[PDB]
Amino acid sequence: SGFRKMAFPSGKVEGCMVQVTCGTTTLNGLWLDDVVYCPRHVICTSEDMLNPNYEDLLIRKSNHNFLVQAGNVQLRVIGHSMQNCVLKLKVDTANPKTPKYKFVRIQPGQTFSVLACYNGSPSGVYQCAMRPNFTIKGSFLNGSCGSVGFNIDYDCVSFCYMHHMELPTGVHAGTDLEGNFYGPFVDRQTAQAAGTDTTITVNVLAWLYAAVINGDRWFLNRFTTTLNDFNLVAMKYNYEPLTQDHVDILGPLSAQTGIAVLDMCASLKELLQNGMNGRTILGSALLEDEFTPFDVVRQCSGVTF
Amino acid sequence: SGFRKMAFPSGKVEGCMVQVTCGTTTLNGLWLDDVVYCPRHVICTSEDMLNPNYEDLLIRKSNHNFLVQAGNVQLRVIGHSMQNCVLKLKVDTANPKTPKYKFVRIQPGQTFSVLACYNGSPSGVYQCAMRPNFTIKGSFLNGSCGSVGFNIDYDCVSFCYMHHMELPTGVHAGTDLEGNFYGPFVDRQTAQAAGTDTTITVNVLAWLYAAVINGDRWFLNRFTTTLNDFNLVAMKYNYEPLTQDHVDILGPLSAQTGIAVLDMCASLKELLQNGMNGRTILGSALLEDEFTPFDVVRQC
Ligand SMILES: CC(C)Oc1ccc(N(C(=O)c2c[nH]cn2)[C@@H](C(=O)NCCc2cccc(F)c2)c2cccnc2)cc1
Ligand SMILES: [Cl-]
Ligand SMILES: [Cl-]
Repeated sequence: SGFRKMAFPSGKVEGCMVQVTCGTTTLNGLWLDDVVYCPRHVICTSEDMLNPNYEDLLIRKSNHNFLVQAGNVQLRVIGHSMQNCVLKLKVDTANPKTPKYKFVRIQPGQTFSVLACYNGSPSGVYQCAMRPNFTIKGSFLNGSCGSVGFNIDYDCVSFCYMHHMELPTGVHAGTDLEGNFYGPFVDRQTAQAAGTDTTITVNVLAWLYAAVINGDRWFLNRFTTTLNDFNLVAMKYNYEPLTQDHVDILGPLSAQTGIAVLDMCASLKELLQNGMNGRTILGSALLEDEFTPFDVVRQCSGVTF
Repeated sequence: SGFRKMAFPSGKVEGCMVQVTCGTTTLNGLWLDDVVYCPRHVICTSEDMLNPNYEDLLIRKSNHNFLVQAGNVQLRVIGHSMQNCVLKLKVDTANPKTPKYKFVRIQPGQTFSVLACYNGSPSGVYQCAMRPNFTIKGSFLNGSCGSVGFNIDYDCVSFCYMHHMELPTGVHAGTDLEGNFYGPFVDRQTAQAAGTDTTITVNVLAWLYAAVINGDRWFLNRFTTTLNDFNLVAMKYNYEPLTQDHVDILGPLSAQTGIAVLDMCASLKELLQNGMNGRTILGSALLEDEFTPFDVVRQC
């Protein structure tokens, strides 16, 4: 029993974190095979971050301008290229700790583990979700840039996020490992705002199933709803629309608990209109939306990596 | 900016997880140097469990009765001894991935990361606190026994918890790495109940300081309180007494934010009285108590 916000074991990713220094700027890099990936803004100065021409800033750099440190060992940079907003520093040594990996771009609602790093050194691991507004509500300080988001599927680390910046509201913006930003963000010091966020409905339902699996049934009721009437209620409370795909994904949890997906929607509908009434679900007074249906199954079945 | 429940990177602990099998029972072990530590209940039979005599059960075991597996490699057990409720299996190979480590016994309110494991294989990492009633509100399924709680301050892993069992209420009981159980619990299937749980007051105050450092001040008020009047109101909401030690520990956060501890104590009293009124503090509608003053400072 028990349900916690749980991250993947970060060991495979820790053995990839390196420190990248370019001038006075220090951030993190991800060393996979003979390449180090890091945010391209590492080459910006104070005047540059305001309106940077990265092609022009990069052309002025030599390989030796990039100090890459893996622990206490300086890695030799033998090449440098840019792919979208990520800088790829070709190094003389292939990382002997390179796990089986893939670069995957995730969709809003999907969760991943973040290995927060400072000066190429992992300091913490947390689980978070790609918000529908494409930001992550992370925990990052100065120097965390280059810290990565990942999942593990079997023996393979799927890298899905690289941290780049913090928006004025305290939320974070980043890219996939191919340098494409999630969301309508750009890598420059300019006025940028996160769009109004919405709740990840399929994830709330998955978390309600996790609460039932853990013995919390107070919120259940005899009622059901149509998928259409639920989306009409959900749109009112800034919830993401629930699709037939989401209903199908919740199938195994519905089968395990004996509560049809539309039966759990009527519970969620009642919780949105009436509230929790002083009660808690899994030790929370809010409807938690950062556990996917797969996260619930993984944690309630003990899949190992 | 931002404040999350944050676990330590589990890599140093992952390279220590091994599977320990004794008969039909399989659980996790912690391989440090040439020793594997695991719960001593691994030697219990189905007919035992209620009143096992571990000294008698262990004396009947040979080294080859303990199958220790590190990945796909069977480790050879060359010795076995018991220290309180932990079994120490001496092996013929020192773990090459042994980090700098220490065994530390923690006090209630202290937090740590748990690397949940099944069959010697890490499946997840989460943060949790040693509750005032000495249980942990973990996430553990069958075969999680032997999974450890740890902190990693400055490259050294301080091991503070080894999972032993789940109490009837769904909470968990375990020991330090010297086998001494936290709380009035025993490694027998006898009737055992966790004492009524209480909120870790110093941790709630530390989290209120974290919210102020992150720009959230709505809950603050013009009032202060005496330490005594605070504790009189706190005990009524099942909050742990706040000691002068706790007030001193909150000193650096009080200095950083400019809010005296007893001033923050008055915001807490008001919060307890009024609730949040539809508002949230650091994305939570409850008063969070699994962040210590030390966690707040490290994360901020
Ligand atoms: C007390 C000792 C002699 O017996 C134990 C027997 C089983 C376990 N458990 C194991 O899964 C396990 C043991 N070996 C491999 N796996 C689970 C447990 O705790 N069950 C309940 C046992 C109990 C039954 C009545 C009363 C009590 F006080 C305890 C478990 C479940 C969830 C999370 N963690 C663990 C632990 C100790
Ligand atoms: Cl047995
Ligand atoms: Cl009230």
